[PDB]
Amino acid sequence: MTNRLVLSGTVCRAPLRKVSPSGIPHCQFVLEHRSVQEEAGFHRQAWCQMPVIVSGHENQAITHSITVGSRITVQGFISCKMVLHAEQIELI
Amino acid sequence: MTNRLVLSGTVCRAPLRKPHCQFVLEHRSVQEEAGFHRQAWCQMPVIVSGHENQAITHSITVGSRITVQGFISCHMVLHAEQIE
Repeated sequence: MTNRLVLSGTVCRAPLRKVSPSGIPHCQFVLEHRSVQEEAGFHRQAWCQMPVIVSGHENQAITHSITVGSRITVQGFISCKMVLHAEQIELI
Repeated sequence: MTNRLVLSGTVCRAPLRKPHCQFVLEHRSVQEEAGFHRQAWCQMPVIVSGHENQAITHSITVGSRITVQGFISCHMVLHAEQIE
């Protein structure tokens, strides 16, 4: 059932944008995550460069406010090379 | 900042107790996207460290259906905090 990733980070690659023949807009960028996480009582650095895709009309708008350096939080499902398919985007 | 993955799947690689247990989780689901249903698939390496989750771990065998929660890190692996 469950497949949900919430990941904050800094955009390290600006949105590449395109539209399919059928008229579906797609936007792809990369989210660089860095943080300290707790695991079994010890602090450890977590790092990931996560490709993000925003598909469909409904979330394209906010995307135009995202550039390299933008701090955001993306919520969505992962699909595998791994990509995070954005369902929600929060501008930090 | 936020780093939280909740993933359900089937164990495709039997847990090897290395102090941490490591295995691979195969996920397959149908997800909704841009008006359409799109299948999603991943084979996620999972690491469970913490004696709290070591009883459940050693029951798990390939084919077991579990739900895991934790943070992701790229060496990509899921460092599991909880596992049902």
